[PDB]
Amino acid sequence: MAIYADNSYSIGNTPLVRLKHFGHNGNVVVKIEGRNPSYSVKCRIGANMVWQAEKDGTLTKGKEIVEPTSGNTGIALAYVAAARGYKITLTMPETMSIERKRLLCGLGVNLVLTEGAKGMKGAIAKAEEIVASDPSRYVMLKQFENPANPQIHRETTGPEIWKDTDGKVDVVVAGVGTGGSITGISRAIKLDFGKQITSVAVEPVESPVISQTLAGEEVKPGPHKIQGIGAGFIPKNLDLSIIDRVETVDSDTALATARRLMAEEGILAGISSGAAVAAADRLAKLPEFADKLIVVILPSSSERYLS
Amino acid sequence: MAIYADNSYSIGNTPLVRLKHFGHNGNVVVKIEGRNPSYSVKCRIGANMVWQAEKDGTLTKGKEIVEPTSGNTGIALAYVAAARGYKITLTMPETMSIERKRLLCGLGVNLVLTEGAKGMKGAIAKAEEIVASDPSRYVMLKQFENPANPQIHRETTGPEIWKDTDGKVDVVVAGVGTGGSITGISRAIKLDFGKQITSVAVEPVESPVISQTLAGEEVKPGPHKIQGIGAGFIPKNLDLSIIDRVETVDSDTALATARRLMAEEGILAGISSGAAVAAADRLAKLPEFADKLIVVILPSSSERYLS
Repeated sequence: MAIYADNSYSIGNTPLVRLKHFGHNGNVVVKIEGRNPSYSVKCRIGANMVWQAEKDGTLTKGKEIVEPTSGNTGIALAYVAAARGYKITLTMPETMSIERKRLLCGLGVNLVLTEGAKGMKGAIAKAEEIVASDPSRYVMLKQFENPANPQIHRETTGPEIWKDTDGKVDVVVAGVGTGGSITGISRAIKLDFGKQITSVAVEPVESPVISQTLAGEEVKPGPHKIQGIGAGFIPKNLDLSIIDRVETVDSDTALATARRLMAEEGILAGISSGAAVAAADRLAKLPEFADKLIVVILPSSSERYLS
Repeated sequence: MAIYADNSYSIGNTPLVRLKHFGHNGNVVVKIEGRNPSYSVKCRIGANMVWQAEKDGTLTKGKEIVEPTSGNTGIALAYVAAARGYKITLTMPETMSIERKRLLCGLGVNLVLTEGAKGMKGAIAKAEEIVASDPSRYVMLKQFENPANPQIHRETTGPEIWKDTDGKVDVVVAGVGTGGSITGISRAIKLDFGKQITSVAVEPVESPVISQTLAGEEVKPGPHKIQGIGAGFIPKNLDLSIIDRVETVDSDTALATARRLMAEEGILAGISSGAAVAAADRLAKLPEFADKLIVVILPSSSERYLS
């Protein structure tokens, strides 16, 4: 049959490509979630959070979705909302890019601009204000804590890795934003397939809150350029129990790495993709991981060389 | 196994999505070549033209690729060249967008800027000049006439349509730039699978050179905004013998249609996608095509709502 009823259903079955200038004897393979509706991993959780809300009764015909993300999740939710016919409001700082404004508005989003000076705090507060005004009408899917986030990764992303590696995957390397990808993928491979792999979270050296937490050191978030990761706290959808190792990468190296993916491998991937690869490459060049297959999530694609 | 040796190999197996606000009782299904390396159909011919040149001996290690396209084919060739380790020169008018300049340079292209005032004529002439200077060194793959163009479409795109429609496809609708997609797809379904479908070329009303030619009318190309199609002549890779029908669409409607794909279906597709859909919708709403499955190629994706 092989026909999809709407674009939300077309998520996943992402590539898997072997790198020739990273790792050791091609030990590093990279996913390419860029190959998705909306061109990011977030298409997966955008789909499943909506689907789950439907099954659960929390989202019905007539209720409206409100979230404050103006990142890849917004575009995911925007596409899904268009595909499934829901009104969405997204709240943004007024100082967000016209490109993203135009894109979200083009997708049929009711865009609500908040005070530049209040930043993301402003947008989040206003989203909660809107919901408070009529809860029976508005639904916020809360990506940092919604279980349907890691669940989609356990049911799709993880099995796809297992399947396309003939169960040979030894290591999974994934930057943490909401923590959903690493969490769901790890549960799939470790619990459902029963292979005791090494799960590796990646985070900015500028904001190493996972490493600080685990080291029992003071948590000290910080500014960084690795868009998509390093939220500055531990999300509820990051399952600390399934993480084996945490690697930090700096913004500069992440940027250089993303450039090399493009110029040396011909893969057009976002800064966070560069962060994850830089981390994977470092472990791939330890003798202990010489005979091991390392799979790296490239969360997004870049429509613009960060140059 | 399911691991790719480089990004050139990962082409194709594109979606297939059913539209809810076009056609009649979901008779229109849309491909989504946007789901490709470089985010366009051109990834297919970028891959195969290089591969074929390798097999044929025309492209070896050390020879360099030169083409004048600064459109989707360039990005395809740029990605393939990066993935396979070839030098590429692309010639462009000096007045091309910084975004595309930055993107191509980011992919490792040797970018050669030609006189704004000479336009595409300038860039094409300069590419030929470069080849003339050392033929033993430079290879121009010539997308309008290179057989490896429609060949890839016959071996992949076409079979994918056949396969994902359980052989139920009745009509194929495709805008013509080089003519490769319509040609290769039609040969596959008509000659290899033996189903006598209706093959429909689409072209701008502003530059209806296929329709003028077939009507024995004077060929009169013209300016238009439907980026990717209506080259203003009959390419050698457009096989007139496999075309059943030619539909014209205007730039305005193409633009409106691409907007509706985004807002009503949640599919982010280029202006040419809008052109092809507008044409498909019109035929889909004839009683004669009421019980027929119409498959439309969406050649590209748009990173920017044309708004």
